[PDB]
Amino acid sequence: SVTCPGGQSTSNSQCCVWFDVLDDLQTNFYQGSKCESPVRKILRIVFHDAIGFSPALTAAGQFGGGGADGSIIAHSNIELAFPANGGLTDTIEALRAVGINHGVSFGDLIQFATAVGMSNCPGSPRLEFLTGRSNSSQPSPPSLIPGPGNTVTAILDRMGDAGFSPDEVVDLLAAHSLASQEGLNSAIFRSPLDSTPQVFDTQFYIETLLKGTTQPGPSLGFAEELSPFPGEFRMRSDALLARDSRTACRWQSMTSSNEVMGQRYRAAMAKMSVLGFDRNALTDCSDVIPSAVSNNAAPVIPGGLTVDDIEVSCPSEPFPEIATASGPLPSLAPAP
Ligand code: HEM
Ligand SMILES: *[C@@H]1O[C@H](CO)[C@@H](O[C@@H]2O[C@H](CO)[C@@H](O)[C@H](O)[C@H]2NC(C)=O)[C@H](O)[C@H]1NC(C)=O
Ligand SMILES: [C-]#N
Ligand SMILES: [Ca+2]
Ligand SMILES: [Ca+2]
Repeated sequence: SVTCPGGQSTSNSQCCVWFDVLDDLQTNFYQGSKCESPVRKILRIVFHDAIGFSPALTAAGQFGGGGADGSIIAHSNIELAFPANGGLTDTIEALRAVGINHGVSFGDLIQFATAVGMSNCPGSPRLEFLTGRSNSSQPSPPSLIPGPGNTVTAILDRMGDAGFSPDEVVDLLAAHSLASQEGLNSAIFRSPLDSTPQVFDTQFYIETLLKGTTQPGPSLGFAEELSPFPGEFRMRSDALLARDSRTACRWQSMTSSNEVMGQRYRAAMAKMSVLGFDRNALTDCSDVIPSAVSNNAAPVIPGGLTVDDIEVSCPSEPFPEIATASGPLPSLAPAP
């Protein structure tokens, strides 16, 4: 039955080329299956590629975007001039060469490199992987990517038009548990957004809820807020979504269980991966994606801070009992 040339077993013949681009990506792009900047840049790329999809523009007679079509690569010349797409050129070129070398569509390649990159980071779920997205695309319309200075109403409207409920917006943001910034405050290049930029865990939701106390760099960058300890960066949209009444209870529910956060994120990502497509027209090659090593650490409020330091914002659910750590306040090293 379907055995690929390397001897692995798969559900369908269309999955066999993906074992070759898996080896190439792990050896080259990911520098030996690491969870470092290439993974974090691909997570920004999959979001910026898939979110260029607007039913409302379609409704007004305009081209609304093809969704998860690989247009950020095929039309990088126009899409990388967009405000939200800075610091992506080097990663886009590396992906372009891999797609051209293996003959796979750009939209599929981005979805595949996201599932593979996440499997290198401890604690990650196994993301679904579908193949078959057409390689033909048109440039994404401008202004469809949420920005860090946007209000929560603006973010929810944009994300809602794409098809996500407020809960799913919070779920999608679990990707900032493997994140840093490079272009908002370049004076503190690669300052992490949570204390474990290499572990897919709940720390991001916990730490954005702590009182902003520290300015991590010499001045404040675009859309920068005070953070809870040296080296951590906090952006305004994350601070505001953590505290807004429309998203606060879902944000709070993501703090205590890595297992719940991961299933929620996996479901929201599978929805995002087929924006602009019919998933029933695609082939499932999820079995090509390897398992990530498990994360054995429990959620904690870092460095001696307690529940008295988190600004509880969900009025109906008491904040979950999370462990405390005995120590001085941490100072975070740049994300690798
Ligand atoms: C809801 C709106 C969101 C906003 C406003 C937002 C905004 C940003 C900004 C401004 C940065 C810093 C980039 C830099 O200066 O280098 C960032 C980083 C990042 N974002 Fe988002 N983000 C959002 C949602 C998401 C989603 C849904 C994902 C993907 C599933 C994502 C994944 C990442 C990752 C992994 C990084 C880190 C990149 C790195 O370390 O180089 N973001 N985001
Ligand atoms: C997907 O479409 C893109 C064009 O949008 C193709 O990319 C070009 O590929 C040729 C070689 O085949 C390169 O010399 C060009 O530089 C590429 N252009 C861009 C903008 O990347 C790509 O080959 C197509 N892939 C498949 C499998 O059809
Ligand atoms: C994140 N963009
Ligand atoms: Ca796109
Ligand atoms: Ca983390």
